[PDB]
Amino acid sequence: LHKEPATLIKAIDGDTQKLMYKGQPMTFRLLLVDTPEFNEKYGPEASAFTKKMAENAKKIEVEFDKGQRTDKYGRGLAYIYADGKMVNEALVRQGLAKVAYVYKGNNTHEQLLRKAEAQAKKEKLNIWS
Ligand SMILES: Cc1cn([C@H]2C[C@H](OP(=O)(O)O)[C@@H](COP(=O)(O)O)O2)c(=O)[nH]c1=O
Ligand SMILES: [Ca+2]
Repeated sequence: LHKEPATLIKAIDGDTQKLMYKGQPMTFRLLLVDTPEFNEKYGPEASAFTKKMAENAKKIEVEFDKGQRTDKYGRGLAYIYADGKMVNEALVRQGLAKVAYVYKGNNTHEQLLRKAEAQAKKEKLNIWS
């Protein structure tokens, strides 16, 4: 997989954000994770965590997997990096997302993320508290 450049247009919630990619505005949905909706427990905390990570970053990058690059809603499906650190992994490591939506063909980072989930659950963080 390869990282490609993007810039933040605006935060949306824990697992979606509006980025500019190849010069066009797109909503991205983070691969392999599911944050709570803003109206659910830890939804606000997730939204804040992703908003902070993306807004503080000097460099945002998007990395597509081997499979579908857009979902049925027209959202881009990617791993997103904020100064080289993966947002998807970070959310999971903090107990603010669960590994979820693991579809064959787009699951390159599955075991990285499951290792993070195990550590979050071991620490009883957030969702696992
Ligand atoms: C993460 C992800 C979600 N989806 C679709 C599946 C779910 O469909 P349904 O809308 O029919 O439930 C929805 C969940 O996204 P959200 O968690 O953002 O709601 O997004 C994909 O198709 N591919 C993906 O990789
Ligand atoms: Ca969600």
